[PDB]
Amino acid sequence: VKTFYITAAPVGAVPKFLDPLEPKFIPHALLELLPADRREATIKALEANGWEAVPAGGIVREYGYDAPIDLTDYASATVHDALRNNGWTPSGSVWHRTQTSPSLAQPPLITRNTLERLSSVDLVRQIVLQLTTFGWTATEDGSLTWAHDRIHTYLSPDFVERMRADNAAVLDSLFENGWRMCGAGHWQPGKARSPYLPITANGIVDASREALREGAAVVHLHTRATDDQATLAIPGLNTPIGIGSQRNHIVLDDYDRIMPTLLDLEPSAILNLSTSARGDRRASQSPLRRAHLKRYGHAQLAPDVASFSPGPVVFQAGGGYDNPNAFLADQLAHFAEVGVRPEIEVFNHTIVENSVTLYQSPLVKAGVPVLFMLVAAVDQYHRDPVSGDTSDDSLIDVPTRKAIAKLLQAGTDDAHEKAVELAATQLRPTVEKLRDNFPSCKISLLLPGPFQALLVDVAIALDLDGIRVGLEDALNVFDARVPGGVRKACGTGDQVRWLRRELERRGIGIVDAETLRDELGMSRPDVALFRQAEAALAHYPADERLVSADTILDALHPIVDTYRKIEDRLAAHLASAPADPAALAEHVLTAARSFGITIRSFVEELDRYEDHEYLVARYIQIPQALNFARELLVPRGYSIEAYDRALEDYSYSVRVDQFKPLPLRCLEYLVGIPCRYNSDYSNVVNLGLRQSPRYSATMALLYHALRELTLELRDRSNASRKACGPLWTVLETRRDVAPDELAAAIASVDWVVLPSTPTTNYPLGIKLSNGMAQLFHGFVAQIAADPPLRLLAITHSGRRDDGETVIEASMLHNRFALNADPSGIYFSEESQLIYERLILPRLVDKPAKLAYTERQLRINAEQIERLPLLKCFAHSSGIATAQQLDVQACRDGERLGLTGDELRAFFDRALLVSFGSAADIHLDWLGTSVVDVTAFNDVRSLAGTTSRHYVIQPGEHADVLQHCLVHTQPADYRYDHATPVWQDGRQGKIVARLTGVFLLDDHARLDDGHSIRRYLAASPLWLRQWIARFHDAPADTGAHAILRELQ
Ligand SMILES: [Mg+2]
Repeated sequence: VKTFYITAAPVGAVPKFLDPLEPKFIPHALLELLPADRREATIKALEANGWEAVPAGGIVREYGYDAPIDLTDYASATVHDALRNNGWTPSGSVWHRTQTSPSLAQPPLITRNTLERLSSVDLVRQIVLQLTTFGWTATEDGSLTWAHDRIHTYLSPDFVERMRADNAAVLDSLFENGWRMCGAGHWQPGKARSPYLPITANGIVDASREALREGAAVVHLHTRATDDQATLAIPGLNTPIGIGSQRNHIVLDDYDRIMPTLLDLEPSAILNLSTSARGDRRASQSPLRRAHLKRYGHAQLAPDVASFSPGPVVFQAGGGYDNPNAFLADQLAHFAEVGVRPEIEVFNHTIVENSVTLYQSPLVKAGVPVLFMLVAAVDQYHRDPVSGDTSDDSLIDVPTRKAIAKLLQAGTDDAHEKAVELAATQLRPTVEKLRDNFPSCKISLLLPGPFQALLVDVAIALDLDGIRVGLEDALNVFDARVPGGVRKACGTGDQVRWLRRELERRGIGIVDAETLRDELGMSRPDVALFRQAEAALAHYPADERLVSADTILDALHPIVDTYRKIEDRLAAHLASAPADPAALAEHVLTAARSFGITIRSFVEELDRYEDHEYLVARYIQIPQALNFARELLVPRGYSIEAYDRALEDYSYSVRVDQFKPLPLRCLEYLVGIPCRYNSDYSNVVNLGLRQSPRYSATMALLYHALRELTLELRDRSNASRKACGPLWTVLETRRDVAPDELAAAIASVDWVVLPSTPTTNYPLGIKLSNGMAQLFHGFVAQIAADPPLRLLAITHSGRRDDGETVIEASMLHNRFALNADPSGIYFSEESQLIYERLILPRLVDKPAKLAYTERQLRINAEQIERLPLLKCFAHSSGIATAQQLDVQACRDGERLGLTGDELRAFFDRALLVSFGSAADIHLDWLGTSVVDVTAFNDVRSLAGTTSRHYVIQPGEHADVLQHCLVHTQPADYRYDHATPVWQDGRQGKIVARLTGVFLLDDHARLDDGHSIRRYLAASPLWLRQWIARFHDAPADTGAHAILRELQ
C-alpha cells in the first residue's frame, strides 16, 4: 500500500571519473628521470589530481603498461640503479624492461576464501573498496576478479603492512599470483573517484537508461566541463595519466545531445536538470543557470524539473553558491514560460525559512504539488552578512551527524535503530514545517555515502514521498555476497536495483515515471491528447448502432486541429532538403517517429494501390513510407519531386484519389498513441492508458470512424471485391481442401484454427488464412515427433448483409466493443456465420435447416459429456471471435434451456490456446477455458487489452529481457522464463495467463511482436508439453486437463 518514487542522480558535482585502464602507480625512478622543471610540473599536476606520495613497501600487479625510455628526450647514478632494480636495462640512451610479469592469459582472481582468512572485517572492506575502485569486479562466488587484457593495480605499504600483520598467508597468495614489491613513488588511491562515473553525454545517457530500467522515475542530471582537460605523459608508461578538474558546469552542447536522446529512448522519464553553480560561486547570477532549460528535440519538450534553492548554499567542506532574490525571480519567471517545475533543494534551515515564508506564494504559483529535496547529513554553514562568522545551519546538526556516523560503524542492529531515531527526530521538524506551509507538496530524501543504510528506514518513519540514490550521493553499494558487505557501485542502476529490492523486502512498491507524471501533474502531450479524445467521447456508447462516424468526428474537431499542427511541423521538416535510394524511407520513418507519428504497417495497405495485382506484398515497407511523405506534402503545396523516386524501385505510387483526408490520418494517430515503441524499439511506453475506465469504449469509437472513412476510400479503388460468408479449409499431411457444406470435416479434424483480423474472404485474405493454418500445423506436427494430422482453418466473412466490406478496422472495432461489454451479450454477423455452422450443432440434436447465406433458421443432457473435445487455436482477434461464439451458445443454450450448470459442462468440452490475445478475456463469463500466451512487446495486442499481467515491470522477467537484448541471438531465443498465472472465473472459466513473455525480432529488439510465427517459433519446450498433452488425450474434460497441468 505504501509506495515511493525513486530519483536517480548519475553525475553530480563532486565525484570524478577514474579510468581503470590507467596506471595506478608511478615509481619514483620514472619521475626522477625527468628534467627538474618538467619533473616538478608533472608531480604537482599529479598531486593536484589525487596522486599521493608514498614510500616503498607496497605491492603491484602490472602487465602491459611498459614503454621504452629514450634519455635523449631529456644518465643519473641514483636513478640508474633504481631502473635496473625495477627491471630496466640500458642500451645506450634507450632503456626498456626485460623484467617480465605473469600475463593475463587467465584472469587474476582473489577468492572469497582468501579474503575471509583475514581477521579484520574493516581491512577486508577497504581492500574490496580499493580493488573495485580500480576496476576489479565481484563475482557471484563473492570473489574479486580482473577481466581486461591490461592490469596495473597497486596497494599502499599501509595495506601491505596491515595485510601482513592480520595474516601473512593472504599476502603470500598475491606474491604467488604475480604481485611484487615496489619502491617509493606516487599512487592513485582514487579517493572520491569511480570507474563508473559518467562525465560525457553518451555516458550520462547510458547511466540514465540503466537507472530507469531498474525502477527510477526521475533522473537528476549534471554536466562536467572539459575546458582544462589534459593528459600527462609519464616515461616508461604506454598509457598517459588523465588530469582535469572535471568541474561541475552547465554544458549546453552536452544537453543538446543528452536531452533529445533521452526524449527518444525514454519518453516517459521525468528529467530533472541541475541549475547548481557549485564549483563556480562567481557565476551565481549567470543566465547560464537556466540556458539549458529550453525545448529539445522535434517534439519540442522541455525538462520537467529544475533545481531551485531559496537562499545561499554554503558547504562546511568548502565551496557552494549563492542564490540572490532578483536572480531567483528571473529563474521562476523563465521556469514558467518554458514549463519547468522547480524542485526545492533543501540544503539549509535558512532554505526552509525562506521557503515557508517569503517564497511560499511564488513557489505555489510555480506549480503544484511543490517538490522538495532534503539534502540530509550534508554539513552546511550560515554566514552572518555583517561579521562573517559561520554557524551550523545543517538539517542534521554536525554533532548529531558525527554521532550517527559512529553508530553506523558499530554495525549492530541496536546502533542502527538509534541512528534512525537520531536522523528522524532531527528531520521531522523540517518535514512537518514544509507540509504545514504547503498543502500540496512532495518531499524526497537523499543521504551521502555511509548514511545510505538509513535511507529506507528514515524515509518510512517520516512518511516521505520519494527516495534519491546515485553516484552523486554515494559511490558504493551494499552487497551481502561480498566480504565486508560493500563494494563499488557499477553505475546508478546498481544502486537503484539495491533500493528497489530493499523496498520489495518490506512490501513497499515503487512508482514508475509514467504514473508519477499523473501524480505530479506533468503528463506527456500525446497522453494528454488521447485523454482529451476519451473525454470528448465519454458520453457516447461503444455500440456502432447507436452512434455515427459523423458525430464521432464532430466531437474530435478540436483534436483534429491539434493533430494537424503536429503534422505541419512534420511536413515542413521533410521539406527541408536528403537521399536517393529507397533508404529515403528510413529518413521519413525516423522523422515520423520523432514527431510521435507512427507510420503503421497495414496488411491491407495495398487497397489504396491501383496496380496492386502486379506488386509483391513483401516489399511494401519502403513504398508506404514514400507515399506517406507525398500524402503530407501534396495538400500543403510542398514538392514531392524528390519522392516518386519509387520509380527507381520494384507502380508503387499511390494515386491522389486514394490519399487519406486529414481526419482519417488523425484517427490513425490517436489509436497509435497507446502502447508506443521508443525510438529504437527497446521498450514500450504509454502503457497506463489501457487502465482507463473508458479506454476500450474510446478505442471502439475511434476505429468506428476509422472504418467508415477507410471503407469510403476503398469503394473508389480497384481493391479486390470480397465474398460473403466464411471459408472452411482442411489441412492434412501439407494437404489443402475447401469444404462447403460438410459438418463431417469438424469430426475428422484434430484442431480448429479460428480466423485472425486480416484473414477475410478475398484473394489476399485466403492466402494469409492458409499461411497461418500451415504455420499452426507444422507447429503441432513438429510436437508429434517428441517426448494423420488434420487441421481446420476458418476464414472470416469478407462482406456483411448490407454489402459493406469487411476490413481490419471492422474487426478492431468489434474487438474493442467486446471489451466494453459488461454482460455476455455482444457478437457480430461475422461471428454468427462461424458459430452457427461450428458450435450450434453441438447444442441441438442432428442436422437442421441452413439459409442460402449459410446462416441458420435439443438438450440431450446425457450426451453433453459425450461431445468430443474441441481444441482451438487463436491468434490476434481470435480470442475475441471465440468469446463471441460462447455468447451465442449461451443464448441458444438458454433458449433450449440447459440449467446453466450443464452449459458449464458444454464449455468443458471445448478448449482454447491463444497466441497474442488482442482482446480481453472476460474471466467471469460463461465460456471456453483458455491458455493465454501474449508477448509484452506485442503492442498491437497490448493496445487491444487491459490486463496488467501483460505488462513487464522491474523484476526477474525484466532481467531476462535486458539480458536477451544484448547476448541472445534471435533464432535461439525461447521464452522458458515465462510464468503461468492461473485464474478461475465466477462461472467456471479457467485462464492460464503466461507472464514475462516477449518476442525478439531479427535485430534482437522488440519490433514485430505480433508475428504468429515468432510466437510459435520462440515457444519453450515446456509449453509444447502442454499442447502435446492436449493432442494426445482421450475423451477427457478441459477443466480436468489443465488442472492436472498445474502440477
Ligand atoms: Mg544535485
